[PDB]
Amino acid sequence: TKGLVLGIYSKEKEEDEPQFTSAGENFNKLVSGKLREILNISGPPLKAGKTRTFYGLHEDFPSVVVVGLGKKTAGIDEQENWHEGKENIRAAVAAGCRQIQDLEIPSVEVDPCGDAQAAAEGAVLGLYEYDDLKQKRKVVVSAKLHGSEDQEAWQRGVLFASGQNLARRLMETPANEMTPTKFAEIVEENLKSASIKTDVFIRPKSWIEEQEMGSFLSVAKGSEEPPVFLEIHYKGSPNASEPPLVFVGKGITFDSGGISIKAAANMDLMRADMGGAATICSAIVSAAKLDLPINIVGLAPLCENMPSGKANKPGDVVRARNGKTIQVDNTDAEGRLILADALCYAHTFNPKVIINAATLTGAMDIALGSGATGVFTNSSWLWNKLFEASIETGDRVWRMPLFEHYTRQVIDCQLADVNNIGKYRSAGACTAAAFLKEFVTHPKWAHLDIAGVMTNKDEVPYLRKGMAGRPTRTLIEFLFRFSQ
Amino acid sequence: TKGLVLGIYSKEKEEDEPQFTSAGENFNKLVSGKLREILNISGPPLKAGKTRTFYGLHEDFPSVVVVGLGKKTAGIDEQENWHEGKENIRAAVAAGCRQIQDLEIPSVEVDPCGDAQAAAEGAVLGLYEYDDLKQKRKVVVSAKLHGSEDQEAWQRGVLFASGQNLARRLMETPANEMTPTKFAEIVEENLKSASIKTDVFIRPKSWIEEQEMGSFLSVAKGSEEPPVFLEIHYKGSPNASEPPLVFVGKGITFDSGGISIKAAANMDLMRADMGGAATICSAIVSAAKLDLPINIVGLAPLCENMPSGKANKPGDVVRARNGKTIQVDNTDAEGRLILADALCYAHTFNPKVIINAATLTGAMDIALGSGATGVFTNSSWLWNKLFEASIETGDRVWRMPLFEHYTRQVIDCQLADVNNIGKYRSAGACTAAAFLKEFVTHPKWAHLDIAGVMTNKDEVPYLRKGMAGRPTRTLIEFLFRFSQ
Ligand SMILES: [Zn+2]
Ligand SMILES: [Zn+2]
Ligand SMILES: [Zn+2]
Ligand SMILES: [Zn+2]
Ligand SMILES: [Zn+2]
Ligand SMILES: [Zn+2]
Repeated sequence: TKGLVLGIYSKEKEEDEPQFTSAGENFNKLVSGKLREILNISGPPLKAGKTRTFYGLHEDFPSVVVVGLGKKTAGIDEQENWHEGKENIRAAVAAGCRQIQDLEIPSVEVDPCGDAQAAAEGAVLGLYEYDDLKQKRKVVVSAKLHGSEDQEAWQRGVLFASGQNLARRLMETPANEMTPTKFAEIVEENLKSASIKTDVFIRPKSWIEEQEMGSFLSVAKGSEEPPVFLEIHYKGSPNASEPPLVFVGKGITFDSGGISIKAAANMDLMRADMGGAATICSAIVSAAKLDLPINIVGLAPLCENMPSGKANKPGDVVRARNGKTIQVDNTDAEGRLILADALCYAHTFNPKVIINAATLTGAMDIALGSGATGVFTNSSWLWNKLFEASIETGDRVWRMPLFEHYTRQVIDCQLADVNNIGKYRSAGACTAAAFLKEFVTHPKWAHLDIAGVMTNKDEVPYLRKGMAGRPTRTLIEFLFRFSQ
Repeated sequence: TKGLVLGIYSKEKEEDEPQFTSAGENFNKLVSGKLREILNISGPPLKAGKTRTFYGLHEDFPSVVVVGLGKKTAGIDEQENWHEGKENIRAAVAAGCRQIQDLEIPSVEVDPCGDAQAAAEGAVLGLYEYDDLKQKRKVVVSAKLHGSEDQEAWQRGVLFASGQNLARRLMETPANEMTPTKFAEIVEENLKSASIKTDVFIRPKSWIEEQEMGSFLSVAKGSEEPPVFLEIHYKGSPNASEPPLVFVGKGITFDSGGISIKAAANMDLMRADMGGAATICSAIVSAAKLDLPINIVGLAPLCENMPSGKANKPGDVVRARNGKTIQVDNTDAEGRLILADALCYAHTFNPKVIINAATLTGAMDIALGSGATGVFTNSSWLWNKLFEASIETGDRVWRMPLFEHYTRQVIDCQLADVNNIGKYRSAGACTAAAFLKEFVTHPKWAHLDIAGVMTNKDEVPYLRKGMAGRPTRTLIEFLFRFSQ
């Protein structure tokens, strides 16, 4: 019927016993001390992220899962660059919800754990699973707030987590279903449901040609799947003329590498090479849901990178919208090609800031793995804003260098103005970033290389194995704070 | 006979002609305007780092090389994290000196260029070449300050550059000559020449065994070359009891990878796998030369990593000095093994700070290349001190993360307390750093992964192709400022 998730903290030195949250304390009282009694009988105390289940304590809650929240006053961890208490809550609540789901319980009430937004994030991110294409599926669990005192915060958590889950769905869906057109249609419907103060333009190939986006076009042509340039507007500012914030995302729905073909092992994960587009578009959907008082534009060039008799050939020179020529030495360095055109187009909006996201390089994965998203930016103010937002969400960012040292290695080009792969194999994420900078003149630009945080195995406790949708929540938080 | 290097700046908008430095202006006057006249006749102005040679202008200087210094007031570049003017001077002066050397001139006087230390660094780092083992050698050039007004600063530059050149020599020398014993003897003689307030102990294998350094010993045994543990003391503090600063360096004189053998291509560069030891030992020699008022201890475990019938075998478990067990899954991840024992020993000195350097991972090279040394530290105060020092020297540092996220991947171990390679291939530099942290309890520790800055092709203009000796000057600067 109905399950209940309650939290308990680690015992502090002067306490005689570990303390329940307010809800746990109230429930124990409701059952005349039976919860504390049974917890004591069960043995060792619950530590952070651990769970234990007690049956039959109340007729309304046949299964009660108690979860360890760790130290009650855990705040910002100076060494980890995140709010520890929030992370403990997300992990603990996710673990509790997965136990409720294993017991095949369709609905669960969740203890706010002193921070309803974090509790909601743990439950909603934790229960998520992409199973539309399977016969065998786990029970669908409906999680709601236990109590009625922390509603806005709980709902805020549901909203943030839902945005990330939308990104996860888009990334996880196989490329034959999640084509450029399909991705555009799903984003279009989600944005329109979020707010009527939106406009969506799924720009066709003819428009792309009119816009002289030769770099983007060169990538798309190898495949039979039609390319599209998704342009979305959210008019949240009270002043329609207020300069917008522009987000740009790499939308390669499937990357085979092209003529510079990839190895077979785990190439299926490349269905998520559109993660950059997924995260920035989902962030905008969420911003619209929150009705943030700001104008935002989202740009996402979308296409496949396939080998064929029409595909990009190593050595080919293409002309970007801005007139710059690019020597395509490696057709698998295609994300930067489509981004060159989208970044150029972004300047036409005279934006306040330009932020792009892309599952750009394997080098980024070798550099930081799934620990944090690499951020390249010409603005310390912007770096700081993204960094502060990440401490709150727990979806960490780490700064990477934008030095001429790297630029020199990409403009040293045999046939053109810029080469699409560096002179050497070193610092691949840095030279890719340098390539992108040659198409940016804006003073507040940030490039997020999310290749290393594309998937999750078990690193983030509250995300099941699969595409991660990171760092969608950090982007939403940045926008929220920016709007305030 | 004697050559002369003079600088000229880029012309500023309201100037009628580009301005010479004070020395260039004085020389032009000495030759009745002949320098300006000929420079004008030669054509286009000289830009940063470019040079032009004029003959017969003065009987004392048959060859005068004018070098472009760029913008006179170039200060700290916010985007590049270095003092630009100093970098322009080092590059320009090095280029000028190389031209003088090509003309086979044995002595040259160098314009201080508004910053004698930077000019001296450009000349001394710029002319350096390891050619002891060649029949054919370029002319030995003796560079001295032009004038007598900037002596202390010029000499400071010579000292800093000489320290780096010592590191370069140690790194460049072939491993059959630069053995553990030889490296120790060369460092010993250099430290003793620098100051009488020093003690050097080239600890033998019996001492290593007595110290129960099983991890270090396991690496050394595969080779026939005797291992040594170099321990150096510089007693510069007025108070002999003042806690020392401790530097630790990885001294693998040659790394074949061991049983987990390396590929053949460019394996010769592994003669520089002792770069960590070279840089920290050279920094200490320089600190002693400067007679900094501080106590410093240098620790450098030295040995070869070779395959044989006695070598480390994948899966073997070894016991570190601190009692922790380590599963040696990959024998090529040997630097962290010898460092575990040296870092443990470092705590016995009750130091103020512990800084280690190591050409540790190929991942670091993939991460940042030769743009900057990766720094992992549990102290933002220490990060800041190293960062500020690097702005001054131009030998840049960049912070990398020390997160439990990475620790989890190395303590998840089948047979022991810690595994010498991570669970996954991602973030190799980060998991290596996490491994090292398991052997550190000190509150002010920094690990410098210098694998990416081991060599120079043409990235640093003032360093000829070969082993770089980076970031020796940043370490010297840190110590200088610390002492003040
Ligand atoms: Zn997909
Ligand atoms: Zn690709
Ligand atoms: Zn791609
Ligand atoms: Zn050597
Ligand atoms: Zn090795
Ligand atoms: Zn090594």
